[PDB]
Amino acid sequence: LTPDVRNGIDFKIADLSLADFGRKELRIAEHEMPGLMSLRREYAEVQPLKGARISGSLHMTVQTAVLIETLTALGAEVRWASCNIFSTQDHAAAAVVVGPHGTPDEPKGVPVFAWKGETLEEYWWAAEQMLTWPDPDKPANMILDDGGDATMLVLRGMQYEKAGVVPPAEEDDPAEWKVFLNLLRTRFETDKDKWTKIAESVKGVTEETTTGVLRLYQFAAAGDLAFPAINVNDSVTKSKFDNKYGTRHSLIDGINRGTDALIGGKKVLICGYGDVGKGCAEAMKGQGARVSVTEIDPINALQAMMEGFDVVTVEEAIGDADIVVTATGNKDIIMLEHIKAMKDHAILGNIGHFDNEIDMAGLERSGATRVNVKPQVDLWTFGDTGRSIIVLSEGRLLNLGNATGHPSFVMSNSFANQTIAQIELWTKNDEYDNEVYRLPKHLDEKVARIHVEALGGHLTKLTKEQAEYLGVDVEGPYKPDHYRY
Amino acid sequence: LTPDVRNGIDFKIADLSLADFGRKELRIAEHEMPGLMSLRREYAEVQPLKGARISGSLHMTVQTAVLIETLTALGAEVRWASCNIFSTQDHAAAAVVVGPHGTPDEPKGVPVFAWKGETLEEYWWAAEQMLTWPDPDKPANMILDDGGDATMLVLRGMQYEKAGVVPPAEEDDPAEWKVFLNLLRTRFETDKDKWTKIAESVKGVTEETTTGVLRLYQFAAAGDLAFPAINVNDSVTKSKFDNKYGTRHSLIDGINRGTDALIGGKKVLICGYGDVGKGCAEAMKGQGARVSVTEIDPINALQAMMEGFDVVTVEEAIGDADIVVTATGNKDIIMLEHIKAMKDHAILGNIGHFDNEIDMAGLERSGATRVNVKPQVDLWTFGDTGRSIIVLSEGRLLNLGNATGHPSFVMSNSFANQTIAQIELWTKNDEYDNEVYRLPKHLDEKVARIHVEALGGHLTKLTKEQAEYLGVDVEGPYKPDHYRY
Amino acid sequence: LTPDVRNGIDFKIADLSLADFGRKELRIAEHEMPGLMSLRREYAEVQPLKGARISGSLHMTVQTAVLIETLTALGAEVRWASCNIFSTQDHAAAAVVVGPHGTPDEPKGVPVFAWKGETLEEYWWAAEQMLTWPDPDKPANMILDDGGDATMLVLRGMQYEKAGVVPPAEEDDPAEWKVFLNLLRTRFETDKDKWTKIAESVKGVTEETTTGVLRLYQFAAAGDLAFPAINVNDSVTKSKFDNKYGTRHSLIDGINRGTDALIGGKKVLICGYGDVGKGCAEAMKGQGARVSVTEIDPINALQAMMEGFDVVTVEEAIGDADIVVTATGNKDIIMLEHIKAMKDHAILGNIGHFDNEIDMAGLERSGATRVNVKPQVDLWTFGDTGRSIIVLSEGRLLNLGNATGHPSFVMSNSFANQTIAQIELWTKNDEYDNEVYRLPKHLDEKVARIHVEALGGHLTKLTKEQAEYLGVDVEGPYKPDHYRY
Amino acid sequence: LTPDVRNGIDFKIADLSLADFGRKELRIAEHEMPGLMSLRREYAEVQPLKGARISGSLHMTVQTAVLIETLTALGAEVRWASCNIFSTQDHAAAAVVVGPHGTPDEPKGVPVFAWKGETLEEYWWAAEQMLTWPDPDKPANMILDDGGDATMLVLRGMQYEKAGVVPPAEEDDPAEWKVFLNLLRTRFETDKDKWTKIAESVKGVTEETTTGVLRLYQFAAAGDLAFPAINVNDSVTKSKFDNKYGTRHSLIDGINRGTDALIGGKKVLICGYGDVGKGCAEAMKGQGARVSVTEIDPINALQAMMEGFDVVTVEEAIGDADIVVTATGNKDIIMLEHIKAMKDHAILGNIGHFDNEIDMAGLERSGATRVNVKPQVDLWTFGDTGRSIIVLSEGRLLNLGNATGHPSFVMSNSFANQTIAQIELWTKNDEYDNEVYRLPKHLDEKVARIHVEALGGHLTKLTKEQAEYLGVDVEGPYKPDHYRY
Ligand SMILES: NC(=O)c1ccc[n+]([C@@H]2O[C@H](COP(=O)([O-])OP(=O)(O)OC[C@H]3O[C@@H](n4cnc5c(N)ncnc54)[C@H](O)[C@@H]3O)[C@@H](O)[C@H]2O)c1
Ligand SMILES: NC(=O)c1ccc[n+]([C@@H]2O[C@H](COP(=O)([O-])OP(=O)(O)OC[C@H]3O[C@@H](n4cnc5c(N)ncnc54)[C@H](O)[C@@H]3O)[C@@H](O)[C@H]2O)c1
Ligand SMILES: Nc1ncnc2c1ncn2[C@@H]1CC(CO)C(=O)[C@H]1O
Repeated sequence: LTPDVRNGIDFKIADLSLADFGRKELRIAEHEMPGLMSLRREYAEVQPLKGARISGSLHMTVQTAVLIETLTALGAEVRWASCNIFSTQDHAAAAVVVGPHGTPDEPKGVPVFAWKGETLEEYWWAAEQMLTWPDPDKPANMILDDGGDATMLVLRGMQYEKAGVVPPAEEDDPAEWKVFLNLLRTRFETDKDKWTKIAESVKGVTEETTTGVLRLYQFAAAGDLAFPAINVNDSVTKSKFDNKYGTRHSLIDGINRGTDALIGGKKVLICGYGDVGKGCAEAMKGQGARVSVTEIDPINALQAMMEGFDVVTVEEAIGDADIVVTATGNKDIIMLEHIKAMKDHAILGNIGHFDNEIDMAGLERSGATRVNVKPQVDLWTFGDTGRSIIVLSEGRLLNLGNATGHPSFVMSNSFANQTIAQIELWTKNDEYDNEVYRLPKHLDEKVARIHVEALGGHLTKLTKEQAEYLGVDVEGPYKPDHYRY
Repeated sequence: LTPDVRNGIDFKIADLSLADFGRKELRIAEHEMPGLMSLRREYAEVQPLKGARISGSLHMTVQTAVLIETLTALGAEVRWASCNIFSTQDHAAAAVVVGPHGTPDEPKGVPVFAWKGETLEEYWWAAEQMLTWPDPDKPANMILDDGGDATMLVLRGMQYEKAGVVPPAEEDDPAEWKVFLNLLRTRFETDKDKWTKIAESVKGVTEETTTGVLRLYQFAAAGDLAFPAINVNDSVTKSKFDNKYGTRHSLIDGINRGTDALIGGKKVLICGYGDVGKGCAEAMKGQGARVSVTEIDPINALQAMMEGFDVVTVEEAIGDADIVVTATGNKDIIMLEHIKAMKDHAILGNIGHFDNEIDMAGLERSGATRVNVKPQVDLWTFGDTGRSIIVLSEGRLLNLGNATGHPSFVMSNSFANQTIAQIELWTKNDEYDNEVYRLPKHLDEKVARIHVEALGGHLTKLTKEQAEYLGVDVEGPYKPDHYRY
Repeated sequence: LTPDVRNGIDFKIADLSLADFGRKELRIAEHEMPGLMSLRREYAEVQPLKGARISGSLHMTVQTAVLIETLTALGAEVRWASCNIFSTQDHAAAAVVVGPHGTPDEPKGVPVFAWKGETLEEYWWAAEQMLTWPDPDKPANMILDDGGDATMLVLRGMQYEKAGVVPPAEEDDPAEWKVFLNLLRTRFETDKDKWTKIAESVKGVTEETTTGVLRLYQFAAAGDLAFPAINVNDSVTKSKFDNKYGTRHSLIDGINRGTDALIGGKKVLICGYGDVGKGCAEAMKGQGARVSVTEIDPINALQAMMEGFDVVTVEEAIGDADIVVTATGNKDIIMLEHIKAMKDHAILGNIGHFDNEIDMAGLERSGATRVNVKPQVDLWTFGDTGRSIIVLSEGRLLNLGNATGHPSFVMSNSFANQTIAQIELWTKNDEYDNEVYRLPKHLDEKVARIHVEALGGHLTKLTKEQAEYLGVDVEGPYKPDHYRY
Repeated sequence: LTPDVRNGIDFKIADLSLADFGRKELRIAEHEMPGLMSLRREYAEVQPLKGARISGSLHMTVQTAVLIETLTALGAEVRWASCNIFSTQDHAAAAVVVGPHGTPDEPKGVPVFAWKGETLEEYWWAAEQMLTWPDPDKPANMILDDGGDATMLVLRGMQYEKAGVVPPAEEDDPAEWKVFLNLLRTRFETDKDKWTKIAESVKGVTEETTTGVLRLYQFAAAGDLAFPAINVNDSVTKSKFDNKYGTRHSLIDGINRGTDALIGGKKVLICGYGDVGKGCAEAMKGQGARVSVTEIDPINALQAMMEGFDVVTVEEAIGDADIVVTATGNKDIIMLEHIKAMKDHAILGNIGHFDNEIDMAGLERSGATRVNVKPQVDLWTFGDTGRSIIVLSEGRLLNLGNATGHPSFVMSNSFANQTIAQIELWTKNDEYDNEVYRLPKHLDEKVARIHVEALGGHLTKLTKEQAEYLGVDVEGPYKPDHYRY
């Protein structure tokens, strides 16, 4: 595995000749991303990210391409990889390397190391490529992360360097961990302070998703967070719109392309009822499914029941479920005994960040036989019961695996928030300690306002007396800090 | 007006002979309020509220009666009044005075000053009764408030005593403000220190609703909050359940009893899309309404659009609305000009805490003529256009004015939070400063767990491995502090 | 029991002084009933109902009152009674007897024999009063019927007159059949051809509901239909709108006023998924209920599954239902064995035409004890289990018994169909045989058009080319005769 | 163009090597089509279609593949073509040619003339191939039709042979009409009575869709219906399930794959509110869209209003619509003038049987310019306004053109009906005249029962007393002939 180089740009992608297709969809997406397009306009003169060297680890989609090109319009240099082995849209990756005025023979874009259907070894090689800038005097100085893999590589890397050794993996370790440690160990043989130096160069990280935010909280509580982080997941305009309405769009899209199964009339088990599980349940309910929900949290469980759903355990419900979706951000939700309990020709997938919600290692070592139907759709048969289960995307987040993830208008919210966070952390870096921050409410309301306007909504303007009555400025922010929407 | 006294209990209510009917509905309600019944059992031996003398200002309904009888079961003495002129359920008021083992001839319950259809003057006389305990050496030492009227009475009262004069009112003050000052001004002529003594005796206030919580944040900003306060509105199990799913139930109930108007096929305008407006929109949508929404907050506005509703102004939409509902907690939403814009036989109501959302003073002074249809339903005719508007509850919150407010199972959440807050504030008073607090998450989780259990929900339990992965205890709390559900 | 007579009108109602309150709601209802009002204008000069002496058996509500004064506006003379012992709105009965221009002292309306809370004896008495015109040479010449009770009295009465004997009642016959036969037997002692002469005078019947229609098909198949009948239920604008959307409104209204039980979060069982069951399920779903459905018809069952509802038997679901509603038009749906299986404080009600959907007779003889809570709400308790059930309206149709039935706007559809059917049979009587007929499609479209317009719907007009391509006239009808909508 | 031949099969498909993939999807579909599988078993020994030579014109999808191998399993020979240029799934075509036991090199399936993306020339050539059986001598004896193109070819073809002349194309009128006449006139040169003889030979036709049924009523009314026809569309289990629920599934799938446009928050315009329009509205609403509906029929319009949708004309709503879908079965819905009024990047599509709902010919002549994005997705730009429109599938039914059409479980209803009608007409042919017939109710109930059971629905069985009460047999049918569900 060696990078391709064309016109001084290193990259590794499926097919550069897809760029023309990619560029057409990027141009359509620009129309549906008023959040990103409005920031390009506002900040074009300013060039706020001049001097930034952004290493981004985030699903390489059409929507992420509009994000990358917003960061470049604003002055940044970037290097990119996908944060999932199946989530890259190859036409979009091609268009990013080529750029808006380039061609396949004369590319003018940025380094991308991403393609749909990477191996675990390829996935971590690409991550390192993305994190490794060409000039050893000029390493990465910002991270843009989705799920924390980039942050993990730099932070665990420095840890092993400081300790003089990369540990062995245990044989019972998850495959991906073994792959990951192998990369660190191999690099340690030839370069002894790689990750330490990169960690000292990173000015901040912006983290897009619930799972990665959890991991940041875990680093920070260990005293191991080496630079400022902005939790972009928990922008109101992100968590409450992307995780919820995005999923409401793209869950059924993933299931449609993977299976073409009728959803109406089917028993559907959704595991977890946070923002993700809420959109799942709503999408399924809208299509005529009979939905039940699982939960550990009594508050989220009570919401599920008030929304018309039984709240049940996997053990009691799994045998009746026509479709099973894991939405928890936890591990060990659907174990091999659960999968063996499923009815014949039931569908199983995961829409949480990591594949470990489903016991895929157990199913693979089970003695069940695998028949591939098409990309990211496998029929698994158990010889002892004779029952076959359809598994989507090998357990990896199925909306991006089997379809195209959330729609542009939704990602416009999430990516306007990331762009704002990148701009804040870069230009105002000396206002942040080595802690996890969220964006102020006035910026979340700014992102909302752009999208209401684009949809044709008419906001009401408070009169002077009304603002005084509420104790707010006419221009916001409108809600107290703990307000939950 | 003078109180009635029977068997040493002072009260003022419509009809003590309604006690038998009241008791029946209280007993039914006990079955639908596991949150309150669970607290009675748990704290029965402890008697945590022994010594408390709670002045309660809160809609005197069946649900409130079960709350009162929880506080007395747990050791408190109470005196009660309603926080709205139209919200009392007379049978429930009678049952509280009589108590579970009393009769109308031998009552064994608590002082209540409340009936449906109070005048403004009577409303404020009753609050004064409720706040004035019989032994001058043993004044109120706890307030339980809904909308802040009791708290306002004590704090403005003490303010004017400290100043040595009660302000005169301006001719352009609302009627209710004039009434309120008249009360304080009258009492100050014969008792110069009444409210100061009460204010010093009060060890804390618990506050049930958004409007009241705002007024608390406004007092604490002014240097003027004399005792700790718990913000019960913003327990997750209150705001996200009472304000939303409560209103989903009781908005259409109030409209039904008042008008029997078909909702399917009608255009409905909901002003505000916070928790209350969300419930409103959801109920109306479920009945086949064509719902549009008004908002000042682009985040809430963007949620409304994502839920299938146009976001519009009162100015553009008012002429087309079959039904108009204010849900803002703000004032001056529907002014005289808007009411005159409304189509013939359109319906107008408020479900926010105070009647000032609608310009009732302007309508009553306008020269429109009023025909009363039935209690809390009035038909107003404008002579110049010839159009008639149906107004519900004279602008007072219509769910409680035209119907019975939220159902028992919902109030059980709110009132379990209220009871917990009373217990915490009473038994641990020294741990609190003169600030607004919210309950810790683990107590909101406790409340939710009781109700999930009661409905037949089955919670999943985290393994030690899962809990470690998530950074949580197996027993909660399960979410970070800023989690919005 | 003896009729009152006042100013030349015989009647028996609760209270004439309710006339003013009734008249206000009648005038409000007129605005919500453009189907009826349009007909009054269209047929004002024509007087198509001159000569007609109409005996109506139909729930004496505000809506029926506007139907009555439409019939009189078009020339008819009427006599009225209700078709249910709990469905009369006493204020509407008073306004009908009084008239738009009468007073309680000098009434100028029509004979009404109806009040809320009739006994079975009083009910059948009133139905005889309604079918018995004062001049014996001018008997009833038309029937307007709901449930088929008036038609049954006339046709059975004649049958027993011809047989020379009214047969004794069987011991295990329902209480009401015993009362119905008493009425006939007692009248037959003194008047040997009363019902023959009325049945010979009746030119036609119009039947407004599914149950009455079934009985008309039954009479006609025995060769006992003495006059032509119009099936008004099966007009598209009746069945698809009244039975379905009317019920979506009034089912939850009845349950609210009777119990104030939270619907969200609760398990609800609907028996039957015809138009009524469909309306029930949708209402319940819209409020956050977890709905299951029972059915004998696999077509209606498949629809319910496609609509997100488990299809289940009474036996499997009864134990866990919080609310149970029967909507089948059939008998013996919830038997005593089921009621004994129900959970503590579960709610039981019927919304089909007759109370025999529920085994009330079994419950009354079971040894369960009854506590009345308020009118049409009874708590029944089994000492053996200690569990209690709330029964609504003694198993009588709960929407009209616990609330006000369907809203004016919906009833406007049904009652325009009935007015048109009355006109058609009266004026074109010799065009009909003694069979059951449905109105022609263009008259259904006519009724629909009126209400689309009233709601602000904008119809598109076919071009000449389009209408030719579809094979229809620009003015309709637009659908083939078997079209199901 | 010339058919391929391998191993005694003539065919014309994209690629035989796609058989393996096709066969996997076919085996998955068999599990989702219990209506078809139940019929294979029921009639396996009987072989009811022995002797039938069926010419089927129907979208060549995985579902139709399972119907084809049902017909052959039952003793028929078949020849197949798709009824739309874009709706063929190429891998299903290959699996049908190859058969369940053949190889790409020695196929053991049946003749198929179909690929995704035919020209109008190719479509009509394929239609002729499908209708022309190899033995002179032994021509088609059964037609299975969808849209009525096959029937039109046979019946109009005969009409010109009786006249002795195929008329001139003309300068204008549709481009497709020209192709159709061209094909006929070319054949008339060499074979003077081809179509007369095929028509004489055809015993009956089964017609799958509303549009083709309308065209049958048009032929029959002319007196030109040459053989018996079964109207399959209007089986209750077809129209109320396929047209409504299948569309609810496949409309958003089409739009998703074509555009990935967010549906939530967008204004959507659905033209027509019959079964397809119903399903369209419901899908969009479930995804959070703001839906409006157009109609010519006041009954259907009144339904849409009661379902929460404004009823509007194209002219009033076109300017603000984000997405526009035609679902009428009529022509000239969205004319060029409308397309010019649409907003920038609005999406336009048709889901009715034919493309003429949308003025494609006017668009193509208007001077707007087309950029192809990917197959069945075109961006058209008007240089005068600078605004662009996305058009799906060149205005052909978008669900099959941009995705996969309705799911197998849905198609299992329609295709069980089709198979049954084919058995009825083939085995009981002498009992039918040259008229349009619908299947009896018991057969509809039969189909629904299979799917209810498949989904785990549990029907209740009437007692003998209940069935007596309703006037029905325990085994059904349960409803009167005119019942609308
Ligand atoms: N009747 C009841 O049973 C009941 C139940 C709960 C709460 N309440 C009361 O309801 C009110 C609202 O409560 P909430 O929890 O929804 O509060 P909230 O703050 O969540 O929602 C109010 C919304 O109104 C909007 N708003 C403010 N001024 C406006 C204006 N001029 N026009 C349009 N929108 C505007 C705000 O942007 C906000 O999102 C408060 O008065 C509260 O005490 C009543
Ligand atoms: N794409 C698919 O998978 C699919 C499935 C089933 C049916 N169809 C096709 O869809 C079309 C519609 O089918 P249907 O079963 O809903 O028919 P339908 O007759 O039940 O409904 C069509 C509706 O269009 C309305 N309409 C007609 N002309 C109109 C106009 N100018 N403006 C506004 N509204 C108008 C009619 O009043 C009618 O109610 C037919 O072509 C049918 O063959 C397609
Ligand atoms: N039945 C009911 N009993 C008592 N309180 C009720 C009821 N229904 C709603 N509420 C209150 C009213 C309010 C604003 O004043 C709230 O916040 C609530 O929770």
